[PDB]
Amino acid sequence: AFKPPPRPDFGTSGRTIKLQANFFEMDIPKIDIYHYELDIKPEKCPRRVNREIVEHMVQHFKTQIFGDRKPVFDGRKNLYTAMPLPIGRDKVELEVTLPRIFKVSIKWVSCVSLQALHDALSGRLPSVPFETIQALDVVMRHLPSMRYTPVGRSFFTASEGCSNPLGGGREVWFGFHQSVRPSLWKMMLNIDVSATAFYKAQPVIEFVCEVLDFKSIEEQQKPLTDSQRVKFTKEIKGLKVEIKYRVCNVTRRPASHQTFPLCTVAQYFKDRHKLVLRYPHLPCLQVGQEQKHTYLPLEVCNIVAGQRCIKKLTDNQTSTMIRATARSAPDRQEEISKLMRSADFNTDPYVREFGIMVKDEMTDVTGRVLQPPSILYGGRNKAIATPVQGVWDMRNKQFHTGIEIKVWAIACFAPQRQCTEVHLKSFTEQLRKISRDAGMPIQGQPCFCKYAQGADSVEPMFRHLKNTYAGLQLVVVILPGKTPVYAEVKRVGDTVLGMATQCVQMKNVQRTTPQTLSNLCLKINVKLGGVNNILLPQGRPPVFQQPVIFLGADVTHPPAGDGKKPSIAAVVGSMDAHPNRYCATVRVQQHRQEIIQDLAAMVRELLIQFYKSTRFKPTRIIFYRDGVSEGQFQQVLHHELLAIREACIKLEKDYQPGITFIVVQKRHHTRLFCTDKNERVGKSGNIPAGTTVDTKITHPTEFDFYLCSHAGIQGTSRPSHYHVLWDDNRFSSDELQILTYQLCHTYVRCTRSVSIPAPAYYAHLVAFRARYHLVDKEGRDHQALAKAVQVHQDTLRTMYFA
RNA sequence: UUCACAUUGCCCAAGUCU
RNA sequence: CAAUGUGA
Ligand SMILES: [Mg+2]
Ligand SMILES: [Mg+2]
Ligand SMILES: [Mg+2]
Repeated sequence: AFKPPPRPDFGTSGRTIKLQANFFEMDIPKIDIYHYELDIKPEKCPRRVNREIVEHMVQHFKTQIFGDRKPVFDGRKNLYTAMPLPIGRDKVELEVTLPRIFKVSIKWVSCVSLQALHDALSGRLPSVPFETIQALDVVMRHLPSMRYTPVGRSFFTASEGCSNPLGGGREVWFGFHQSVRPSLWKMMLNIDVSATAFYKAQPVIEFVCEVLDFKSIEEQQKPLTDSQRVKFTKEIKGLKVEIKYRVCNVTRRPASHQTFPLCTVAQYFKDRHKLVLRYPHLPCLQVGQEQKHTYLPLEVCNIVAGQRCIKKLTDNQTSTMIRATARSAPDRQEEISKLMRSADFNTDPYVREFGIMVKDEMTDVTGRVLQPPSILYGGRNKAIATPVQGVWDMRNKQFHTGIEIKVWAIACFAPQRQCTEVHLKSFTEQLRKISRDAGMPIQGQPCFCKYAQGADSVEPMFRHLKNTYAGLQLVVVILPGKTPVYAEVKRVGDTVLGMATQCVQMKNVQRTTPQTLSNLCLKINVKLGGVNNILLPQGRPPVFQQPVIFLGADVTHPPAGDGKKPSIAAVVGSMDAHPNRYCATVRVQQHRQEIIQDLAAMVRELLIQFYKSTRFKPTRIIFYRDGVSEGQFQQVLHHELLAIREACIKLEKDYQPGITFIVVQKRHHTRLFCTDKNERVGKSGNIPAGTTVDTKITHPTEFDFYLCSHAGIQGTSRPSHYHVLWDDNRFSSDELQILTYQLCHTYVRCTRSVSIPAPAYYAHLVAFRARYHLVDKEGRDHQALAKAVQVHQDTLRTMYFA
């Protein structure tokens, strides 16, 4: 299956709230615009170089062509004009000299009708013509692509009149995201602010000082320590410098000592260029070809402007970045608004050429604030908790189903001197108190409590515990902060022996709080098979009247700059009618592949376990799929919808449950703000939990909505977006929106509505745990990685990822 | 490794020419 | 999840 279903209706549930979105309405003319194909030889040039080439070409060849007209260009092969050029489908070949000569061919390809775009935005046309949207994108990006430094769909520039140094030769550049989007109303310009790290365009000498912590360079006047030379080398290698060259290495010898087949560097610069070095003690930059011999003294070189820093920031740099860029929701809103008035898109000569107007104020949108579900607890009292502003508490409440803990052990890997037996005893007493209150009685002292040190001690201790203590339910593992012992505990517990473990940092043992201990109990109960709470059964949407399984799926990709690590696919599935308990599946797969390769096998496993747990076969499968961008919807849907079907088909016998396939995107560039100040919640001033938007700024024909399910603590809340790619079950907007919100209240690790539904959230936890199982380990290769993430038989059916 | 929220890191995007 | 903040 392929085509996403149309929006069935609009939601009606919940009180209204006035909102503003960072979407700016566009007025687009109803005219044909003209699309030309460009070919530039040689063709290996950076996109920015191509834009320059075309810019000169446009100025140079005006009299024959382009005379009044201002073309826009995508930096590759696509040029657009507001009026036609004098051409046929007949190519015209031009020569361009750039202060290098280029051969450029211009060939007519098509007319883009903006009239058709209007119709498609309206009801009239069934589909949105991508190519037309792409053309508008090229118009809006034309000038900023050359005026600023493009990064993704954003643009960055050095800030005028201020500096935000990060140290280490790095600094903060502020910028904005920009994208053109169709909507139920008009075309929209989506604008958000952002910031990212760039290298300071400074003398290399200054760069050296920042990297090596020299106040000034004169200290010392010796050549560098190899370690100093190595550290500097790590930082500058790959960066571009100008006198433009990319640095490929730093010499071991100083410019004075360093020679090449042609004498010394220093002497060459004395002789040929009549320059004498201030600092001939320092090494040279080797630039250009690694196997060649071009060397530049540090003193003659500048880091060239506008190079983004790709490397991870240090902890101090990160701290500085956070402080420089953190903003409340109202402050974020004002910054976007100020940016829009300053950007003045309507005096952009290219936007102007195409007769486009952009509104300078945020679009007004009405939201609805859904009512939260009630949360049912257990014990005698069977207390009901009522969320308010996205939060509830467990005070005077007991777990729906609490586990009695009879046999448990403590392993303390923190040093006895810092985490004493008194600490452990007091922590134990306080934990037992909180746990009894929660209906998860820890009915005695641990059966075993020992200090250990180092990763080598984990496996023999755990094997001893498993072999010795019949009925052992839990090992509480105390850690001295960040340590490789954690990953070893999870390797052994989750994958080697299949034993429940709960780690706790030493600092939270030495000094306990009731809220931390309570939260800890949330995880312990779940890990041991308990049910913390359930949605009030009678408050659930009607989908629950028949057996239904809820799946959450995510792929997590390796960090920036990584070239060989696998991506990790995780799928979880509900295992009861509440829905509360989940089981997990996980796979390693191709580097940076978003499509879940082995999804059919994963879903089959989950369906089998669902039937084993409930003795029902689902009549419906609700699949929440995290993190797929719009440009991947069709490709992902095609493989993954078919994989779900395949799993069903292979199980049985005309078993064809209805599938609802929903993409959840937490990371996108849509922000919503309270119009009225009295609606702003808390210090951060965000929209309230439950705020739902399915009008105005959403898709013109398809079934999508924003739901900000969580209370915003800090900064500006990201309202999660939900796009229904497939729906056999024919949900109404209301039912699916309410279902989705209720699922955000079923996440076991906290008494709060979280920002995405529990199944999607668990899928993330599963993928992250697999990554932990793979630390320093990432056909024969694939099998090794696959073995590493496979949990023990006894762990298979548990919520070990909690 | 108590937990959520937020920033970055993740598919698409972006980027790579003496 | 890691780094860094804001909170419970
Ligand atoms: Mg993902
Ligand atoms: Mg790409
Ligand atoms: Mg953190």
